[PDB]
Amino acid sequence: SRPKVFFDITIGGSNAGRIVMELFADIVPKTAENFRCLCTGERGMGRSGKKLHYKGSKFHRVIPNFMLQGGDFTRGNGTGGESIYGEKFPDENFQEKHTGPGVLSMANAGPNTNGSQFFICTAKTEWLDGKHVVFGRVVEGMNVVKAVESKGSQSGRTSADIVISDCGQL
Ligand SMILES: [Cl-]
Repeated sequence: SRPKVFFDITIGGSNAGRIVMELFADIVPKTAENFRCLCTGERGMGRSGKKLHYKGSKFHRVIPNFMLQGGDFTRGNGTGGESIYGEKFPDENFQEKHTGPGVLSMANAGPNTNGSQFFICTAKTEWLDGKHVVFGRVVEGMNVVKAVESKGSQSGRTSADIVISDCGQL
């Protein structure tokens, strides 16, 4: 009874595969619900007047041996995004930790500023523990994550556009 959601990814417009994620609704239900709803689009419109939906959004930064950073569906550059609760929402808890590749964690701009931006880790990032809320994990498609990672760079700039071409709940 953890929900599962997915991204179908394109690289330069072409399918790269599917990433399937399990969400820790048992541990961080409010955070999991935000992410689940951003996958389905079911809540409609955000504060921005744009759809609360990851579909069509790009990864703004992809950093080899660190993580993929995405979820800015209003600007695609790491300065936008919003949650189903409004512009920001509180840090629910820090129970789950950044233990390795496949960890799903919320990006933020300090305490209690969760929106829609998220991280998919490609390494163990323990220094983020207690600062970023971990709310799930990749359960299928780490090879897709690796393919995306290879289009990244140290600055995070991608050599081809990395887009969530479709998403939803399974
Ligand atoms: Cl905590």
